[PDB]
Parts: sequence; structure tokens; C-alpha cells
Amino acid sequence: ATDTGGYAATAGGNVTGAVSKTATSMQDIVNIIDAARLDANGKKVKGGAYPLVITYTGNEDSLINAAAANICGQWSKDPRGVEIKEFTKGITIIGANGSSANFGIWIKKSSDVVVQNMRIGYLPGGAKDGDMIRVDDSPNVWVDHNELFAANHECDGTPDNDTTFESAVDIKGASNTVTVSYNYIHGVKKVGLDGSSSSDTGRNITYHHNYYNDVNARLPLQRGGLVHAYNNLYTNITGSGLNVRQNGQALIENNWFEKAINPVTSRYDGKNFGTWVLKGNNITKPADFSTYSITWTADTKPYVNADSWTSTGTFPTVAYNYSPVSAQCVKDKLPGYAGVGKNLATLTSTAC
Ligand SMILES: [Ca+2]
Repeated sequence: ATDTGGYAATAGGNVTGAVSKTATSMQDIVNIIDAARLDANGKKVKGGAYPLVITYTGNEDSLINAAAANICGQWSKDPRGVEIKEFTKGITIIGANGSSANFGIWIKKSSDVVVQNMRIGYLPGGAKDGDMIRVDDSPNVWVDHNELFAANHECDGTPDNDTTFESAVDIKGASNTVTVSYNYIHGVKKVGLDGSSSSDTGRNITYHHNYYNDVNARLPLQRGGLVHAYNNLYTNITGSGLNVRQNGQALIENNWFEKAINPVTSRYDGKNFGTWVLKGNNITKPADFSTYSITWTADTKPYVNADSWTSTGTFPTVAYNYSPVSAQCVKDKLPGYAGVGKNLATLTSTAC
């Protein structure tokens, strides 16, 4: 139906009248979307003329491998990405098994977009917003079962010493409902925003069943709104995890944290700290910090860490249906369900 296991409720291009097309390259995707705006008389229709299900069969392993072998050469290149602008008819971009992209997907002022089974990595243009997936002013977006990766590393001499690579999943603007699920995100410094600035507050986002490994920060960097993070596996977090800011509220439930510095915090603003409701994670009390290698650091400005591992606020009744498996099951089974080529498999109690 329109069940994503989170705030976003969409079927994307899988609706009545959907037109199935095969994209063999980045350019095909661009041309296919362009043609999907035309009605029977060749006239443009605002929002798109018909629903789409694009199956990407392209492979850019050569670009990815070359980039991996010389990471510091990526930031200064031109960014590469497909833009889904003002397309509200319903669109699903699914990669075929074995497919890969050295380009991102930038969604803007659209809605009902599903991006699945895409293996995206080592994108050029970190200094010019070379995001892997960007969700801007776009509600009902479901980013599911993808592998987004780069190298958790900052080359020196890059603009703002932060542009070696851009983000995995940046969300900003009026992207009111978004679900980010079953993604394998690794080797990424700035995972993803949830609000581009202090003023860009709001949105209701669900992060579930994601496997993060070797990521520095922003899981997400939340500015206001609501975030529901459940059944995620967070390992090797080298900077900070969920950074709840501008009075945002987060429900952090049944996740597995391990080898993480500041997994749950509120820093960098010095005020308007966000709150969290901790429930059912592998960590239940401070005594578990040493067990799972959780480390905490202070910050130059006033901050709040979850070092007491107690809930600091409340969370509204979650608007959707979902059934979280235990944190232990996440730890044991998630790596086989998250990512590409899993045939979009989901983790159920049964499989625990
Ligand atoms: Ca970005």
C-alpha cells in the first residue's frame, strides 16, 4: 500500500497507470522524467503527466573505483546528479541488482518519490553540494534499501575543511514526512541534515533499520520537528550521532549502539536543546557504556549529552504502524536486510 514503516506514506510510481521504463544511464533517467511531463498532445502537464517506475540498470563501478583510489580529487569536480523537480505524479527509482551510480538524486519541490536499491558512492563535487540523496521541500519521500558510501575522511585544503564529500541523505525545507529505511551507509563524514539552518525547523522523519558504519556525524543533525529512530545499527561513529537541536524531539527506540562517540547529544548551538525519549536500546544505563564502547566528549559551548541515558522529554504518539524487533536481533540480523540486492527484504520478529 503506502506503508513505509514511518512518517512517509507513499507508493511512489507504483500506482494505477504507472509507466515502466528502463534507464541504462544517468542521462536516460533525465530524459525519461522529461518525457513523463508530456501529455498525449505533447503539451506539458504541471507535476508530471503520468506516474513512473524507473529501473536503473547502469553501472559506474569504474568511476567509483577510480574515485576511491584518489579521494582528495573528488571535491573540486563538477557535481553529478539527477534532479526530480516539481514532479508530483508518483515516481519510483529502483536500481537493478548489480547497478551502481557515481551520481546523486536530488529531489526538489516534489512529493511521492521512492528511491530503492541504489548503490551510490564516492560522488564528485563535495564543495558544490554533491549530495547522494537530497530531499528538499518534498513530503512523502521514501529512501529505502540503498547503499550510500564514500570515505570517512577529510582531505586538507578543502573549502571550510568540510567539503571532501557531501552528504548521504540531506533533508531540508518543507519535506514534512520522510522515511529513511534499510540503507547501508558507510564511510561517510556528514550523513545527513534534517533542517538546513536554525530557522529551517520542523518535519517528521523516521529512520529505521539503517546500518551505519564508519560515519562521523549527523545521524541526523535535527533542527526541530520529530524524529523517530528505531531498529538502527550504529557502529563506529567517530564524531557524534543524533544531534537533536532547536527544540526537536526524538524517540530513540530499540537500536543497537556500539563503538560510538556522543551517540545521542545536543551541541553546537549552545541553547534550545532538543529532547529524547530513550526506549529499548542495547544501552539501558550508563554501566553499558563501557560494555559497548560508548564515549562522550564536551563542547566549547553549552551542550547536553545523554550520558545519564535517561529520557529528557516526551514524544507524541507515533502516527503509524510499526513493529520493532529487539536491539539484539538488529545487531544479529540487520546487515543481511539493509542495502542493495536483498530484494528489499524486511526484518520481522519471525526472522529473529
Ligand atoms: Ca548537501
